[PDB]
Amino acid sequence: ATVPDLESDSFHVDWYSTYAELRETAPVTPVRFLGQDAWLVTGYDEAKAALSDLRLSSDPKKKYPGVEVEFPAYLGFPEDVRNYFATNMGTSDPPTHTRLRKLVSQEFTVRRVEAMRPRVEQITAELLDEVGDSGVVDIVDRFAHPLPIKVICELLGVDEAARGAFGRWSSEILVMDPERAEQRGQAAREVVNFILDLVERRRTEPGDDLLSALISVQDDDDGRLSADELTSIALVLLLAGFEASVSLIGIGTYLLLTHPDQLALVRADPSALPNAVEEILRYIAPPETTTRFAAEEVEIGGVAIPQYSTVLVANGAANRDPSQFPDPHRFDVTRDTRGHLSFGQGIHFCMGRPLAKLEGEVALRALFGRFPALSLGIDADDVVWRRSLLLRGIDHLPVRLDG
Ligand code: HEM
Ligand SMILES: CC[C@H]1OC(=O)[C@H](C)[C@@H](O)[C@H](C)[C@@H](O)[C@@H](C)C[C@@H](C)C(=O)[C@H](C)[C@@H](O)[C@H]1C
Repeated sequence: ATVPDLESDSFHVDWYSTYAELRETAPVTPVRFLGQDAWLVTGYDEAKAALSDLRLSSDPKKKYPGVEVEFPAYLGFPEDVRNYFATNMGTSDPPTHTRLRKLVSQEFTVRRVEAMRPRVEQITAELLDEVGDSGVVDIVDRFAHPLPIKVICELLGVDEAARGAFGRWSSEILVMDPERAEQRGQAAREVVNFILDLVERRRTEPGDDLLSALISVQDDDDGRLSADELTSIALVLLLAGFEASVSLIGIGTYLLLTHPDQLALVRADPSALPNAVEEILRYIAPPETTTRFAAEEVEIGGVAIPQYSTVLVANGAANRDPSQFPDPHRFDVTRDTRGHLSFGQGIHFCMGRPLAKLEGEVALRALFGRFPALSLGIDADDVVWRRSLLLRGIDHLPVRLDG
């Protein structure tokens, strides 16, 4: 037959049309990606079922007989650094996942996030102060990007002389291009080194930050985080703590700008903003694809996925399933967004949801309330989308502030 290769332009040029075509044909279809055979789940029910099925592991460190487990997101990562990226809750299965998440939840709380609101609002104001009030500016470089980074650095205790650097590393890690596999693996080692230093200096000079707190956190029945776990969790909190938020702000800005009717709605009714954020995530999900490994044979949507298969749950395609979201291709800030899979589903549900919504709301509100004449500086069709199934986004978005 003819198997699709996720590396083709069909998955990067009007891709939601390609997911649509695949879905109606087969909601669970075999594909080729990065040289391996995998299974792409495009249907809503099938995707939701797969995330809820624990036979589909999240752990890339598990060893099986005559099997070489290879998650495409670790393309080019040496084993030592791979292990540093994969010893946290998102790369663990129960009961390991259970205690890891339990320990972290004790400190990464809603109270701590809420206590950050005035700071987030303060940082937003400042960045907007610096862009001016006329002409064209790169809203990503000048706003969408710095904001989440400054917020996460304060939450984690990352000081001035450290920030920015990781910015360039993370960019490399976001794309999975076999040609640049060694550069990708190189950037990965850089972040691992940076984190090792961060953690060490934090053990020596403790503060009020989340990292310090996770260092002394302990539970009577679950004990505490080991050095490796602490190091890996710190690493993922830093990276996952800002990247997806950059995508939310930037994609969100592009969408409101391109949907005047929807933007006006938000301007008129600020209470319609929280749901606009949820509709932004549903419309174009940043984590377009999440990976799972079939430890056992699993039947999804009538299809029997062979044991030891790599399954790619297309969260983004699922959010566009007609049977779940009527007229899914219509960006509507007023629609019911309940059930979208952008924050996950099941035991690995997004822990940072509270912070992500806070950032998206505060940021978009400020941006648009500050520049009532804001518009795109390029034709909508010219916007360049990040070519990644791992974390979709816009790296350059020129806007005109005054009009
Ligand atoms: C727009 C924002 C965000 C989106 C779209 C997003 C999306 C997701 C998704 C899809 C998952 C599930 C992964 C899976 O099933 O394998 C997840 C997990 C997670 N997210 Fe978020 N996330 C966002 C922001 C954040 C932030 C701000 C933080 C941290 C401060 C965060 C921390 C995490 C963590 C640690 C997990 C793993 C939880 C677990 O494995 O049990 N996320 N996120
Ligand atoms: C290099 C692979 C890793 O990617 C990243 O850290 C990316 C920079 C993040 O943006 C990812 C995509 C997040 O936004 C969340 C969706 C998932 C995250 C919290 C995980 O737990 C997950 C295991 C993740 O660490 C890996 C996919």
